[PDB]
Parts: sequence; structure tokens; C-alpha cells
Amino acid sequence: SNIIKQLEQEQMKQDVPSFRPGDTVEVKVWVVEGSKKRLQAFEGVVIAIRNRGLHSAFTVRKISNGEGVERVFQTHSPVVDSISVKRRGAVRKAKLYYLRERTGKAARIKERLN
RNA sequence: AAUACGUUCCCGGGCCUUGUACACACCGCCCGUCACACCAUGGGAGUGGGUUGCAAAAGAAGUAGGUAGCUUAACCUUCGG
Ligand SMILES: [Mg+2]
Ligand SMILES: [Mg+2]
Repeated sequence: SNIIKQLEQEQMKQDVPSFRPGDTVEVKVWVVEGSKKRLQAFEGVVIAIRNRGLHSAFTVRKISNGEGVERVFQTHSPVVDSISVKRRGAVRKAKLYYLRERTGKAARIKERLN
């Protein structure tokens, strides 16, 4: 516990920016592209956050080619290179699972602006 | 030797006439089922395409309308905007 807490926080990123459910987020991820290693962008809406120290995670949801793609990131993974908020969204819930039944015009999210 | 009134009836034939779908001409012509082969076609549980009405759903780009957020060399500035 202390031992574990101590093992876990020496592995934790220090500069995770603040973001919240409904925000539009761009995550830059390290990938091996054939024989290259590059950053690849993945942009979408944060529909779920799991706050849990080192095991923190978050689910980003986007539309590719008419169909939805959801990516669960482990926030502290070295695979995740950076996170940046592209727009601040206004929602009430913590978990936006209802957006999965919505498409295009129905799935929009107002801007927070404050 | 017998017998013949007579021509209604049988058979062959002649002339006039009539009907005919016959003309290798009534031993003529021709009809439908049935059997076999071929052709095209209708119906047929269905199978696969084209086009189309109605009722809704969808909403890329563009253009126009609105505009709190962000941003801005030329004009105004009392230099803050
Ligand atoms: Mg006679
Ligand atoms: Mg037929």
C-alpha cells in the first residue's frame, strides 16, 4: 500500500493537463509504422474518465467513416505522448455513454465558455 | 314354241336441269381427338434486375442568415482600445 503507493507515484506523469468529460481532446500516441516510429493523432470526445492514480484512464470517442471508434487510454502509459484540449464541452454527467445512440447533429455538445 | 298391258321398281346408258367446299374430277375432297418431332406464346409457388408513389429518417461541401468564444497588417484612436 505505502509500498505500492510509492511504486506507483514514481511512475506517474507530472504534467497531465486538466480535461473533463465532454471536452474535445487530441491525444498524440507513439506508434510503430511498419519500420518507422512516429506520433499519430487521435482526436475525439472524452466520454469517460477513470481517476485511479497510476491506473487512471479515459475513453475518447470519434467518428471514422460513418462509424464510431472508441479508444481507452491508460493516462500514464509512455505510449501516450501528450494530451491537449481542443474545445471545452458542457455536460452534466461524468459518463457520456448516451452519445453512443446519437449521431451527427444529435451528438453535438455545447461549449463551456467560462 | 310361249309372251310383252306397260315403264312404278332393279341394272347400264342418252338428252335437259339443279346443288357442289369435287378438277389425277366420289376409288374425289375433308374434320377432330390420339401418337411422335420441332417452333413461338399464355398461365404458374416463385427467382433476379430496372424505374417509381407515399410516409418518415439522414445532412458532406457550398452559399446565405444569426453570432456570446477565439483571432486580426491597411481605416479611426484620447494609444487604453
Ligand atoms: Mg337410271
Ligand atoms: Mg411465362
